Amino acid sequence: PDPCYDEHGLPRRCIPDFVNSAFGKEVKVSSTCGKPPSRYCVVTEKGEEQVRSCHLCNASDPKRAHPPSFLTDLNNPHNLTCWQSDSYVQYPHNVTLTLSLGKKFEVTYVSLQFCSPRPESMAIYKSMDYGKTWVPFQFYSTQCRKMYNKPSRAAITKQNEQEAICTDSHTDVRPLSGGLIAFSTLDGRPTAHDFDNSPVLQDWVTATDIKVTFSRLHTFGDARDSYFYAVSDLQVGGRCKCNGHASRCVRDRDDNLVCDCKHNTAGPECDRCKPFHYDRPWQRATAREANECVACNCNLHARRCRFNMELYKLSGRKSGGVCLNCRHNTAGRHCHYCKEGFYRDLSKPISHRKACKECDCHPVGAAGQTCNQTTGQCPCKDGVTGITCNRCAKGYQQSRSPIAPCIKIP
Amino acid sequence: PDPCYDEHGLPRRCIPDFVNSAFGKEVKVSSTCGKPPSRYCVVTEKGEEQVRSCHLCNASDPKRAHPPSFLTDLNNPHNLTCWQSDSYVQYPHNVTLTLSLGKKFEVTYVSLQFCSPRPESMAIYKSMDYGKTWVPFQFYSTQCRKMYNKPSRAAITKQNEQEAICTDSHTDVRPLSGGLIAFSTLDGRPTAHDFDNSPVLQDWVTATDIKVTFSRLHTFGDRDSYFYAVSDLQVGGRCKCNGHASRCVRDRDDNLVCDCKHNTAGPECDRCKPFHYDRPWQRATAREANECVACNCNLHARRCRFNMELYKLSGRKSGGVCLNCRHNTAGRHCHYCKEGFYRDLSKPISHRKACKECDCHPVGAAGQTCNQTTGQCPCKDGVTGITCNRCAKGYQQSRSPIAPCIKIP
Ligand SMILES: *[C@@H]1O[C@H](CO)[C@@H](O[C@@H]2O[C@H](CO)[C@@H](O[C@@H]3O[C@H](CO[C@H]4O[C@H](CO)[C@@H](O)[C@H](O)[C@@H]4O)[C@@H](O)[C@H](O[C@H]4O[C@H](CO)[C@@H](O)[C@H](O)[C@@H]4O)[C@@H]3O)[C@H](O)[C@H]2NC(C)=O)[C@H](O)[C@H]1NC(C)=O
Ligand SMILES: *[C@@H]1O[C@H](CO)[C@@H](O[C@@H]2O[C@H](CO)[C@@H](O[C@@H]3O[C@H](CO[C@H]4O[C@H](CO)[C@@H](O)[C@H](O)[C@@H]4O)[C@@H](O)[C@H](O[C@H]4O[C@H](CO)[C@@H](O)[C@H](O)[C@@H]4O)[C@@H]3O)[C@H](O)[C@H]2NC(C)=O)[C@H](O)[C@H]1NC(C)=O
Ligand SMILES: *[C@@H]1O[C@H](CO)[C@@H](O[C@@H]2O[C@H](CO)[C@@H](O)[C@H](O)[C@H]2NC(C)=O)[C@H](O)[C@H]1NC(C)=O
Ligand SMILES: *[C@@H]1O[C@H](CO)[C@@H](O[C@@H]2O[C@H](CO)[C@@H](O)[C@H](O)[C@H]2NC(C)=O)[C@H](O)[C@H]1NC(C)=O
Ligand SMILES: *[C@@H]1O[C@H](CO)[C@@H](O)[C@H](O)[C@H]1NC(C)=O
Ligand SMILES: *[C@@H]1O[C@H](CO)[C@@H](O)[C@H](O)[C@H]1NC(C)=O
Ligand SMILES: *[C@@H]1O[C@H](CO)[C@@H](O)[C@H](O)[C@H]1NC(C)=O
Ligand SMILES: *[C@@H]1O[C@H](CO)[C@@H](O)[C@H](O)[C@H]1NC(C)=O
Repeated sequence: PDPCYDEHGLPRRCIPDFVNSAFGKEVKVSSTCGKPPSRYCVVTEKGEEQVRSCHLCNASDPKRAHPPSFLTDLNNPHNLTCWQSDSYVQYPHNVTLTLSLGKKFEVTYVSLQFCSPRPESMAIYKSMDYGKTWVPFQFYSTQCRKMYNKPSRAAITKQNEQEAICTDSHTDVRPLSGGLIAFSTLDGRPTAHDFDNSPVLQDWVTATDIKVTFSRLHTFGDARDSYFYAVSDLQVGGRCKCNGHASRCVRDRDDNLVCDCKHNTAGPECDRCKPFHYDRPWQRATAREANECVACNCNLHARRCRFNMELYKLSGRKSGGVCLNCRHNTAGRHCHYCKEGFYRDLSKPISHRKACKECDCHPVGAAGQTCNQTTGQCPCKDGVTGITCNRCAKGYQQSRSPIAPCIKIP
Repeated sequence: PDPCYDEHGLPRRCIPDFVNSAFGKEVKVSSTCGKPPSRYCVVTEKGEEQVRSCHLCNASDPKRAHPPSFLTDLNNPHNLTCWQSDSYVQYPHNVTLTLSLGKKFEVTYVSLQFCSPRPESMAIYKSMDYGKTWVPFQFYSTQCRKMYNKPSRAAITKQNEQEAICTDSHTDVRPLSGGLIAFSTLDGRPTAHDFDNSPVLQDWVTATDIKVTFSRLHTFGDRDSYFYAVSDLQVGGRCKCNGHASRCVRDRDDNLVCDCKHNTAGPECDRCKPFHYDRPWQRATAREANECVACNCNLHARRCRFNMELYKLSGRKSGGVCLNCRHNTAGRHCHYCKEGFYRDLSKPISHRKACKECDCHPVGAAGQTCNQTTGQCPCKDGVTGITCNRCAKGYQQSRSPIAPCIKIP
């Protein structure tokens, strides 16, 4: 049924399961072979020396086309799907790959599979916006300094666990094909063991759009070959960012993947609370503490509320909701009292739809039109008694005077 | 298509076709031949002189039984189905036959059949209830007075189209067998030509359960075993759906009830369906199908009610009204933002989040209530704007926690 609530329906974290992020989707790139129909040469070794094949690329030749569809497709380890670039390209030039998702995500695995050898210098980007701003992610190079002005294999400081290192490790060839690079962002971070309480890291994992640019690749020797770029498939793992408030993500009314935000949360990412849940501040539900949102109490007399920080602060960290436009002649933070003109119908429940009633005070026996809104005792004058001030008191006789009804007796 | 809807799908009055009613139904009766096996004599007129035969009845004798199925079966004019009663019985006795239906009907004609001679005295009953209360109709006897305290062949006054007349017609023998009795309720009624606008006649046709009593039979001779007998019964009708259901269907508790279309409810289409009471229920007329009509809630309620004064004061126009307005709704159609939210004019008129909060400036607006129509918040003294955020012409803004706008020279 619902994993968002525990055995006893207790609100517990419900999460979309781990899935590859890039599966079956479109990517905008810089260029690709076949326009104009291009060639590319491929060398193969044997025992002690080399032998080089070479081929051509027309995108209008489907089997000689090598689209990025070869990347998002299923990677058959027995019928590979090699995408191809235009050939003869290198630094200094941006070999740029773009990606706009439309939903903010976190990544765990970053995996690749090669049809080409592994280049030397490249970096990672990301965009927490929808394709407007872009920031890098990590660095990789042999010469971190001369090319990137970077240190080789730097340390991850605790004061900036958002450090981006550069290394020459595993930038090697072999592999000439099928190279396996599995970036794990989780590696090396000293406070990764408690990521559930690493919000800056919980921001480092925040990502909406992704960009990948290359310029440099290795050399050998020394158009014989048409050096190019090629890759067989792509897998990158992550889970849909619902802040721990939705077990999956579905489309919008305008074709947009959104969370069905539970735990009283709203927004495409459960980033905000659901409306009228302005009682305690927004938080993410934790495993030990259900940080769901919570609506305001109006005692069934209003549908809107707001919040102030001092309220929760002065509440000993307990609550801060307050209702607005308290109907049924009610008033208060919980619409929990009748305003001037009405009183509390004590017979009705504490949240009844007509719990506030006007004071039907004796227009003669009561002195005013206001009754005790707590008790309902109307304004009994000098000798007048009774709740609505109707009866005369002991030793007090009713008179037909429209002003002085009850009079003491000696 | 649906006969409940016109050529252009207009919800035209739909009617069950005229069909026989008592075909195949069971009836509990008082007594009949065969218990114990009884005898009975039958006379035949050979041209001029007389000859009387005589027979017996065992109910446990299938071919010598005389079951009431002989009345409900199809009558072969060449293989008649003569039911018979016990013999040695006559007035004064309620020789009564009853029937509990379970569905209200409208009837026009009444037909009979005979294997025995046509007797003299018999009566009619019915129930607008389910076999509990019982009321008569016309009478048939020689002495409408001495027996029924009634006049013979009375007139059908317009002022009482509920008159109960008595006549001697067709109590004769011959026929001694194969007697033919036909009755038309509308005969004599001056107001039968406008039955659709003759509600008393629309009540005069009301019938749910039927009872019929016999007493007398002619002693023509007059040593004999006298009885009563009949070959079949056919009664045509249409299932009472007020013109709002084209038929009647069986219920989940075995109840042949109207499939009430035209927004009508009740086993007879006599009432409106729940949430179908904008104008009260009425019966489909030849001029107007007077169908029921739902309440208007603009997608903002689950229950509704009605008051006639609304329809009264509407110049005969409308009157539905909703209950329990959820999802930021309130009103007769739950059709306004309550003392609370305001109207998001950009959003459609019936959205589940249509009403929008009065986001009044906690400083720049004075009160917490906005002109929920215009959303105009309480702009203070130099403040303008809907939520009262801007200062007005000639007003200097201050960061004061109370008074932002200051007049300018
Ligand atoms: C990209 O890579 C792909 C696959 O390798 C190549 O695909 C070719 O696409 C063309 C489309 O034009 C096709 O060529 C076909 O062969 C014909 C040979 O010429 C004879 O044509 C007929 C018999 O087919 C004879 O009657 C005639 O007298 C010629 O002797 C072409 O002429 C045809 O192309 C014609 O079709 C297009 C519409 O499709 C018309 O607009 C033109 O008039 C054009 O002449 C015929 O369709 C075939 O599908 C592929 N040919 C191959 C693989 O050899 C692309 O050629 C390649 N891109 C480039 C730029 O070469
Ligand atoms: C009402 O109308 C019906 C229909 O016409 C008549 O139905 C009778 O039904 C009985 C039912 O039993 C029939 O009786 C039959 O005749 C036998 C005569 O007795 C001899 O039985 C055998 C030969 O059959 C001999 O060996 C024996 O020595 C007797 O000489 C009855 O004995 C039979 O009935 C027996 O069978 C039932 C089970 O079926 C047993 O439980 C009993 O022991 C019972 O005795 C045999 O069935 C008879 O034929 C029918 N009569 C007809 C068709 O005319 C009723 O008779 C009638 N009512 C009256 C009051 O007459
Ligand atoms: C290569 O570098 C970056 C992207 O990797 C691009 O940056 C450009 O910088 C100039 C500097 O004034 C701007 O005018 C351009 O608008 C930027 N390009 C954008 C924003 O797309 C640069 O254009 C790239 N060169 C290419 C792709 O040929
Ligand atoms: C004949 O007439 C009616 C039914 O046609 C019966 O009326 C009964 O009246 C007595 C009066 O005290 C009541 O106690 C009975 O309950 C009535 N019976 C009904 C209503 O069924 C009358 O009994 C009939 N006579 C019979 C059947 O022998
Ligand atoms: C791989 O699949 C493609 C898709 O049709 C097919 O054309 C090709 O022949 C397959 N590979 C081999 C070796 O057959
Ligand atoms: C109303 O009645 C209560 C009951 O004791 C009393 O304490 C109070 O003073 C009265 N007046 C109010 C609440 O204004
Ligand atoms: C009438 O039908 C019944 C059916 O059982 C049959 O027994 C009887 O002999 C028939 N009689 C005539 C006259 O057709
Ligand atoms: C609400 O706005 C209308 C629109 O001009 C205005 O006429 C009215 O005075 C405002 N206040 C109300 C209706 O209380």
